[PDB]
Amino acid sequence: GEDWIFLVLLGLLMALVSWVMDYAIAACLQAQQWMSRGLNTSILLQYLAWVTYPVVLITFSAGFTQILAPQAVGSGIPEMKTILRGVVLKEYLTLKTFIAKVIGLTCALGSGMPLGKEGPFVHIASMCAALLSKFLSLFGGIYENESRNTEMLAAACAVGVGCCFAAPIGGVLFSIEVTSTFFAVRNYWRGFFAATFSAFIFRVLAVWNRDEETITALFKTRFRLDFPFDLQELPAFAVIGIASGFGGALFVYLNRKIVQVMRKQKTINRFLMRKRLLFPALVTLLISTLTFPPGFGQFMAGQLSQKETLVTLFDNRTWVRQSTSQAWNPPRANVFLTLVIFILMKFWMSALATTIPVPCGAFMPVFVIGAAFGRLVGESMAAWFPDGISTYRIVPGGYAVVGAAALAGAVTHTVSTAVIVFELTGQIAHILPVMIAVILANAVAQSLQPSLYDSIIRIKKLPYLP
Amino acid sequence: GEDWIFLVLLGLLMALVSWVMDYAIAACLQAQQWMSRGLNTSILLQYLAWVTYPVVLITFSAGFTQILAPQAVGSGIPEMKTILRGVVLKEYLTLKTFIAKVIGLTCALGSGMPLGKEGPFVHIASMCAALLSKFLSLFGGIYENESRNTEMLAAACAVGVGCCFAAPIGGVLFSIEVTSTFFAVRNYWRGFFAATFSAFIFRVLAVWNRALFKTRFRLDFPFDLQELPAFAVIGIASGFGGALFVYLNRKIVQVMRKQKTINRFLMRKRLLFPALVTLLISTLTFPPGFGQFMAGQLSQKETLVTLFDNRTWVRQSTSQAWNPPRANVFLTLVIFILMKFWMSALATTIPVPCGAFMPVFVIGAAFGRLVGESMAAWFPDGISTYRIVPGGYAVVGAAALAGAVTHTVSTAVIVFELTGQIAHILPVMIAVILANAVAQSLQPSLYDSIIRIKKLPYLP
Ligand SMILES: O=C(O)c1cccnc1Nc1c(Cl)ccc(OCc2ccccc2)c1Cl
Ligand SMILES: O=C(O)c1cccnc1Nc1c(Cl)ccc(OCc2ccccc2)c1Cl
Ligand SMILES: [Cl-]
Ligand SMILES: [Cl-]
Repeated sequence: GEDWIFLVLLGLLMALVSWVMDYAIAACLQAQQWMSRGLNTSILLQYLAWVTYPVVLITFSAGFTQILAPQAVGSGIPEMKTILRGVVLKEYLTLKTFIAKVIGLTCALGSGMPLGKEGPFVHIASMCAALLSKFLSLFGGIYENESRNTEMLAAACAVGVGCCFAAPIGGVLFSIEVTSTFFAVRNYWRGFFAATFSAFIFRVLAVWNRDEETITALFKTRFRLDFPFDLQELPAFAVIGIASGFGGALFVYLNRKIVQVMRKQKTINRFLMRKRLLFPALVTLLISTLTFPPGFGQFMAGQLSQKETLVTLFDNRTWVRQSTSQAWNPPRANVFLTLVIFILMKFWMSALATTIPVPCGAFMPVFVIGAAFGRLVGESMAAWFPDGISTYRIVPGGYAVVGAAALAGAVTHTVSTAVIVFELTGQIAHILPVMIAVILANAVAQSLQPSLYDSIIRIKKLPYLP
Repeated sequence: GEDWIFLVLLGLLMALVSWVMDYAIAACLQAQQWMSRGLNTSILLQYLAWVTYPVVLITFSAGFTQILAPQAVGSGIPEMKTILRGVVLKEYLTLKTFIAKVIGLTCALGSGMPLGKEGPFVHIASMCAALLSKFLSLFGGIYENESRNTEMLAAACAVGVGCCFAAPIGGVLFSIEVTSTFFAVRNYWRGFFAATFSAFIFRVLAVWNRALFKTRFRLDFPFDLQELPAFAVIGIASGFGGALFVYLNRKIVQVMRKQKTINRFLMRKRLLFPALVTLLISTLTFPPGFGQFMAGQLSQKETLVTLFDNRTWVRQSTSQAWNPPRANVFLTLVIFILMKFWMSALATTIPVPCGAFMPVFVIGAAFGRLVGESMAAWFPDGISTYRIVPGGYAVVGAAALAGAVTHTVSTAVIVFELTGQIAHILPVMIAVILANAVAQSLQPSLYDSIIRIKKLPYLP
């Protein structure tokens, strides 16, 4: 069957495209730190370099995107949910939109702005499906139909999320929850088949490389295997779920409220529609200025990238017991204050930064806010019970995994975040805690606000089935 | 909200029912061992006790089923697939059918017979859902909607498979793949909710009155990239074997229909078929006789716990059962595989409440362990500081053959929750995908094959 040649080529090309983008994003983030370490000659020369380099990468991302393909701003998922519902869009799967996203996303993330890649990876995979089916001319000529287009793009959304999180089953399951309302079991088998082939290519690349480029071997946790938690502390993992449900409902509300204000302020909007590159540059300058380590970044671990922040929050050691915890315990504050200020600052910075005219997603931004809030509860438990909830003392890094999944699930309207965190953290010992928090987060988030992508659909005035 | 009160109570009742049944099955299997070791002075009395005890339990299970509810016979997935397509079955969700499935399955599994409970748990959970939805005051001709009822029967399949395997996510994904053609996202959220409340009650009971198959392999370099062809061969060979099982089951049912004089002779004296097949299996399972050459002294749980063992056996514990003084590990695994294959295809046809997942999962574990131990014999120092892990190949082969028989891929998710580890994920998915690609090209699912055999409303 020709469809099983299509799905191995769709799985091969998205693994290469993901690995090439990740190599280019890392080189951009490393150059910021090298430049800072070089320019320790004066605080003003170090500050000038810290604010300038992000603003140059974001200004180039917005300008280059506007020149090739103005359709390439924002996330794929809220359009793909309408393309699979049978609605044609103007230029969306064309090679100019591919070139615009692969270059424009690499500059948006390499700036060090608080931005995700999931929605963009769903669009880039769908463009690989479309452009593949024409480069080898499988489409049009031989009994081809809109049904076969929708069936090949649905497996591409599954490969898109699967390559993003390095989570081959949880990516297939997440794609179904966000793009669809009924899914064929035959389409879940085709997603699972192509996702498994993308996973195989990542192991070959990682074996040919020095390491997994996904730090700590794809965020692999190293907690104890025996008595990792007690039934006496299930009431704490439940309060993470509920609070993450309210938190994710506020994030989606605030992001829509920001866009509605920029549309309602018509005089400023007319000025900015002439001055098209001004708004993305000013937002980048503000965020980089507050993240400046010698000024205010010391109270937010501002010197860390988004990988480095999450690798630190998932450590097996306890911080409140009297390697990178040093970024959370500066000479002027304790770890609890630094967690509370990081949570409060990253919340408004991430609801704002995702509105700017660049290719960007939003899942890693809410995943790290959730991990920090989970770690705040975990260290607070380890401080209240210093030697046992007897003999088995508390493990705060396992509370961070539960908070990550619970806030990401509330914002997304999803339960496959539970499956992703097992494949990602490399362990299953916290399964019951994760599933209680994730279902409590969804039970109250779905009672308060739509999903993030359903807000983006209604903001963009795409055709909506509630 | 009435839907969450229902999905809490359904998660509580199926977990309580599952626990009381596993207590009663373990008691019946302990009685067999006590009675056997109490007779170690007389081989003849020990053989008489060994074949009589299971023949009595099966004869009672068949007889008690045929008195209360003949519709309670066999695996309940094919009828639930048919009822979820909107076909009506007469008395298939009633209290007589429940009592017959609960007691009949307890007696059928409390015996050495190669039977499972996956299909019976899908039926028992659907009876709990019917009884709860009949009990609650929102029952009546204004609100007994077929949509409401079909929505809860779809969640009850997920609770039943979740309680069966003790795999709360994998049990929802398997229920979708076997009972449905469209994965509705709103019902996959209900399956996850109700499977969570059962997993909580299971741990509360595991404190106050005390998955079970948890493994302890390396976290560092458990397999090399040089080994993926051996996990692929397991998937390919597991595709042909999983197709052969569905064919062999159907041929056995067609032959007992075909031969008219034998058919009518047995149908007049209905208990002679389940009694005489139990007697032949028990006679071959008798340990001082032939049974030592197929580990006949272990139960199904005790067998599977030895197959997932973290040591290599071919280096040259209950796992000694695979190496009697007269035969090695390999010969005992090959004899086990071939004898269990025909015994399980046959035993799942007999007139008692029985499923078929554990019998195929165990043959896959022995076939996987056989390939793992072959690799560990061929590569004594690694494919170095790192040696091969044969118990990981047993997890791969067990996941692949259960997927090829059932036409599912979510046996990959089940195996990580059972084993408590996710390090073998790439090997498992490659073996499962090869096993389904090879099997779907040859035969229907075991459950579709039963729909054809039973002349139910098929839909390819
Ligand atoms: O931060 C860095 O140093 C970095 C370096 C190289 C490449 N990417 C980096 N970061 C990054 C960002 Cl900004 C957004 C998304 C993301 O996707 C995977 C993922 C994994 C788990 C949860 C949620 C998303 C990654 Cl890995
Ligand atoms: O054998 C015993 O000593 C035993 C004692 C008490 C209760 N059950 C026992 N066995 C058993 C049987 Cl017969 C059928 C099904 C099953 O579980 C579902 C499952 C679990 C893992 C893999 C694949 C299926 C179990 Cl655990
Ligand atoms: Cl992301
Ligand atoms: Cl079973």
